[PDB]
Amino acid sequence: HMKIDILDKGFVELVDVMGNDLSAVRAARVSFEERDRHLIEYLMKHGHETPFEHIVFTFHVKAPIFVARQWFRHRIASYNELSGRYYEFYIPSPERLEGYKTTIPPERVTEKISEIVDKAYRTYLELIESGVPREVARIVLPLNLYTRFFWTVNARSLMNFLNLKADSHAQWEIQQYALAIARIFKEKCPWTFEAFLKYAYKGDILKEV
Amino acid sequence: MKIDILDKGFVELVDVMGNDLSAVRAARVSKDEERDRHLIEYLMKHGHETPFEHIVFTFHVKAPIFVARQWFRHRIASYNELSGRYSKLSYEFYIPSPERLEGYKTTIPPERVTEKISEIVDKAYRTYLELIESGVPREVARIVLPLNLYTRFFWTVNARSLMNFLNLKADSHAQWEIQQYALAIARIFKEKCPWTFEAFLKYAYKGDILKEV
Amino acid sequence: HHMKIDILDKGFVELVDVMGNDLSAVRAARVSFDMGLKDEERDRHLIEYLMKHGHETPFEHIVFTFHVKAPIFVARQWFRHRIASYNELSGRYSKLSYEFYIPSPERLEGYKTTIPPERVTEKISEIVDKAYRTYLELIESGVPREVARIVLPLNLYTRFFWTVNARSLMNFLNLKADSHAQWEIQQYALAIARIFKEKCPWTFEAFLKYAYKGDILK
Amino acid sequence: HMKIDILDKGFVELVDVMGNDLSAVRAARVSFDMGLKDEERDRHLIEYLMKHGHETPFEHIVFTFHVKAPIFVARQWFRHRIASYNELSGRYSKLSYEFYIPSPERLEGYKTTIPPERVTEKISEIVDKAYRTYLELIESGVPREVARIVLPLNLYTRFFWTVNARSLMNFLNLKADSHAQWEIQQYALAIARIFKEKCPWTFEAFLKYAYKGDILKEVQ
Ligand SMILES: Cc1cc2c(cc1C)N(C[C@H](O)[C@H](O)[C@H](O)COP(=O)(O)OP(=O)(O)OC[C@H]1O[C@@H](n3cnc4c(N)ncnc43)[C@H](O)[C@@H]1O)c1[nH]c(=O)[nH]c(=O)c1N2
Ligand SMILES: Cc1cc2c(cc1C)N(C[C@H](O)[C@H](O)[C@H](O)COP(=O)(O)OP(=O)(O)OC[C@H]1O[C@@H](n3cnc4c(N)ncnc43)[C@H](O)[C@@H]1O)c1[nH]c(=O)[nH]c(=O)c1N2
Ligand SMILES: Cc1cc2c(cc1C)N(C[C@H](O)[C@H](O)[C@H](O)COP(=O)(O)OP(=O)(O)OC[C@H]1O[C@@H](n3cnc4c(N)ncnc43)[C@H](O)[C@@H]1O)c1[nH]c(=O)[nH]c(=O)c1N2
Ligand SMILES: Cc1cc2c(cc1C)N(C[C@H](O)[C@H](O)[C@H](O)COP(=O)(O)OP(=O)(O)OC[C@H]1O[C@@H](n3cnc4c(N)ncnc43)[C@H](O)[C@@H]1O)c1[nH]c(=O)[nH]c(=O)c1N2
Ligand SMILES: O=c1ccn([C@H]2C[C@H](O)[C@@H](COP(=O)(O)O)O2)c(=O)[nH]1
Ligand SMILES: O=c1ccn([C@H]2C[C@H](O)[C@@H](COP(=O)(O)O)O2)c(=O)[nH]1
Ligand SMILES: O=c1ccn([C@H]2C[C@H](O)[C@@H](COP(=O)(O)O)O2)c(=O)[nH]1
Ligand SMILES: O=c1ccn([C@H]2C[C@H](O)[C@@H](COP(=O)(O)O)O2)c(=O)[nH]1
Repeated sequence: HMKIDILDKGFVELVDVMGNDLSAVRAARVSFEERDRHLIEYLMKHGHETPFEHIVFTFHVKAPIFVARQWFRHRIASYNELSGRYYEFYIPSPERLEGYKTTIPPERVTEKISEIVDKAYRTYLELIESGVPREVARIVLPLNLYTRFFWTVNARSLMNFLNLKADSHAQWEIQQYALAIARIFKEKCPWTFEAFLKYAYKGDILKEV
Repeated sequence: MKIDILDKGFVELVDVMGNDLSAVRAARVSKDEERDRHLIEYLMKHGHETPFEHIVFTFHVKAPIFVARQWFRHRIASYNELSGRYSKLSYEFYIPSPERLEGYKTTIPPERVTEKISEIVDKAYRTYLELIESGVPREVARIVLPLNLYTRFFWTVNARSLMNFLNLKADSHAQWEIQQYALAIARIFKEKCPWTFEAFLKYAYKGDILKEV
Repeated sequence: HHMKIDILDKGFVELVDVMGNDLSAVRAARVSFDMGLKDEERDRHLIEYLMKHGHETPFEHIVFTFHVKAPIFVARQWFRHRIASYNELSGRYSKLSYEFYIPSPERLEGYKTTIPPERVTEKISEIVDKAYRTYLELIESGVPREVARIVLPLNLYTRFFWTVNARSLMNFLNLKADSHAQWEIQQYALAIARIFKEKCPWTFEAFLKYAYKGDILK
Repeated sequence: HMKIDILDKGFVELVDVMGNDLSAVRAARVSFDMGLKDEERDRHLIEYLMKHGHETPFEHIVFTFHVKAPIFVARQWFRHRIASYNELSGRYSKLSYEFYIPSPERLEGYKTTIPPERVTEKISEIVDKAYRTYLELIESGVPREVARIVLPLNLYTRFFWTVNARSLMNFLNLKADSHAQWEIQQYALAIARIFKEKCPWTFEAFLKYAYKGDILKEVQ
């Protein structure tokens, strides 16, 4: 029952979850509450990370392909994505360029991106209408095309994701997705998430937001 | 759901995320029973196995170390095991019963084999306890303990990699001892994912024993 | 070790390094029985034996590094193979060259199309040209590259290194060297198989005969 | 082949290796649409990658080792899943009379109410007994896979290990560390020594910036 909107048309939604902070506690003890919290912080502070592999999430994510390509680099997880063989685009708002000294107003940049999207999309449609197969015609669509996928990932792998994506060195667009993931993660695994931030999280932005 | 295995072993279900429909939701990126089972068979038939990765199990398993070592070779999974260095170890060992060996032509009664194995276990254990009480640390004293010592672990595994495990272990070329664990894993799996299990047996299962049970 | 195969108009697969060979698998399998290498007949026989019974772990000790140039829509299909290592050209950090996969008119064989295949090719070029010049002007106005590149189409060429062991490479071939896979990636898979054949003749023959699931490699 | 003896009958032996320090430089440079530069430039990128946590470029360096080690050691080792293993089988082979017998020096450091050499002989006695029983079981037609269960955890096994440099570093972090059992520390020292020999720059940079363990910053 948890969806977060990201960018102009994207989202992250929680599809399912196995376990909670106690799943990592059982695993670390190999047995089927102030003590439990303490073991959580204890595991986290000593980098005993494998217990956290026994908490698992499945997300449904709508994201632009350029964001998805960074995301899918995370190999310790499962993905199923929408197929372009078998249509909406991320248009940055003007604010995206604030802090940059551009020769053309931020609003004009937005418009040019939006113009290319429009032109590429119409080329695609015309190709399809010509009888060009989809797998060929879609190649003209830009990297800001929205795709969707299911992402299944354990809490350990998700921490690693947060380390590298919830960080000002990461592209701002994916950091937004990472913040949504962290928020869901915090909801479901408050003890682990709190210990993670305190002892093991390597990025900067979840300390600031 | 807990199943006894061998003399002191068990496979116990701790948790599961999803069911056959999780694999359907994922293949479609989004319930109609006949259509959804059909998709299941279609995925399994054409080897499109990633959707089954979105079903996941956690088990708690108690097994002898010679069995755990065969098990732990399956890398696409998560493990937490008892140590070893940090616990005093229980007097628990797999001693095969005479039925394990009847069938084999042996020059001594099957029962005397049981007795011989028991005797050595008992001696190893005594040595261990002696070294323990003498101050030798556990991590050193336990090296005298035989491979039939029972250990316990938590095993977290998705339905795709579990199917791989069943391919390899639910099979008469695998050691009899681990076959028995696989039969219990197959039962829990069938109970939680009947459609995936049936489609697996029908289309992708490479072993021999699961279609006998 | 070095090989290079050109693919599509401007792509390639280049072999950068390799560890091991058919005998690497033979040795690793042999340790099971407390044995090492034997002789050519027996060792070749063993490779086939391993392949027939699906004993795939010994082939993990054969390892390749490729340097691949490919359009993003192909790279995206390729990078779904998780049991492997990648490093790729960055659109955030580098300024991208004008290189796009333009399909030739023949790519449309057996399709009845409304406009001549040549027009499709030229329509694809036009949109590409337009998207690219927009990217350049965004870059020139001080737009960061990571934003500017979002207007670039899926047929932009990217480059990457791919390190992959023989087992995982066989898994790749089963799925990509197959007529249900998109033609463009089938072409890269053919190049991959060709290099694999060259460096591991026995494994490769054995794979084709006993295990390979696709159709295009026959 | 680089082969280093460990414990009383143990060894770690380099079988093969793909790539070198410059393999990581090449992989990293592709991000900036670049290749190799020169000596002092490329060594500095190695340091830079390690200092900032860019680990993936080190995946393109790969090693194969042949390791002989006690089963209690292999069991800890094999927990490292991002690697490839093939091991001697007690199902398919008649096992050799080779067991790890700790030297008396393994025990000083600890107060014991029996002398360390007594500990050493108590271990041998149990090994001898178990091994003789094993042979007797085999001799009676007890199949190997069953007979071997009486053999103690200190039995030597052998395996091939193929592992990339990033995952080798993870291994050094965990096993070349005083918290790991002394026996496996010793293997991890040999591993480190071969690593260092093949990839001197990656290795120095790893010690300087990324290595979490304690012992490799003191054992040469
Ligand atoms: C013709 C055609 C058409 C499509 C697709 C492929 C092909 C060939 N795919 C891709 C497919 O779903 C899959 O993502 C890739 O083929 C990757 O294959 P593996 O997972 O086998 O390789 P990968 O290298 O990921 O795995 C290699 C082997 O490791 C194992 N493995 C690795 N990680 C694992 C894990 N976490 N759990 C369990 N086992 C694991 C598996 O046993 C696998 O055989 C797809 N995808 C999609 O999302 N949507 C689509 O519409 C399509 N369409
Ligand atoms: C001193 C000491 C003491 C102990 C243990 C280790 C050490 C060093 N361990 C072992 C520990 O729990 C762990 O299993 C091993 O260190 C394997 O380590 P990695 O998973 O980091 O390596 P591995 O090669 O398995 O993985 C390496 C890297 O890949 C990632 N990764 C790989 N597979 C993954 C997956 N499926 N999910 C998420 N991320 C994944 C991780 O990010 C990790 O950094 C243990 N174990 C135990 O069970 N009981 C015990 O009592 C002890 N005691
Ligand atoms: C800010 C920023 C900037 C960039 C990049 C990331 C970030 C955050 N990256 C991506 C990076 O190189 C990498 O692909 C992803 O971060 C995935 O990281 P992991 O391998 O940690 O996750 P993944 O989920 O793949 O693995 C998690 C853990 O498992 C282990 N592991 C898994 N598989 C392994 C294997 N085969 N070998 C060894 N260890 C393994 C690692 O120990 C890791 O800690 C990149 N990439 C790029 O190619 N070019 C670029 O220019 C950039 N730029
Ligand atoms: C009857 C019998 C007899 C034996 C053995 C097994 C069985 C069933 N084995 C074990 C066998 O070699 C192997 O270790 C296990 O079957 C684990 O198999 P997977 O690699 O499929 O599981 P795992 O979970 O390791 O892999 C799951 C899937 O992921 C893929 N994958 C994961 N990691 C990969 C990687 N790094 N590279 C490429 N692909 C990867 C594979 O495609 C695989 O299907 C063995 N072993 C041995 O050493 N000596 C022996 O003598 C024997 N004897
Ligand atoms: O042969 C294929 C075809 C698609 N995929 C993957 C790549 C993407 O993550 C999705 C959708 O790819 P598409 O090319 O749009 O059909 O599936 C693949 O891995 N291999
Ligand atoms: O049937 C087998 C035999 C061996 N293995 C693996 C487990 C160990 O790492 C080695 C040796 O196991 P063994 O039970 O000794 O045959 O190979 C296995 O997974 N399955
Ligand atoms: O120091 C250690 C101790 C245990 N492990 C792993 C190996 C086994 O699965 C368990 C228990 O090992 P033990 O040596 O019994 O403490 O944890 C490890 O990787 N490193
Ligand atoms: O910040 C980044 C940059 C690149 N990557 C990965 C994702 C792609 O495979 C390549 C190219 O990414 P790019 O967004 O073009 O910089 O590197 C990433 O994961 N995170």
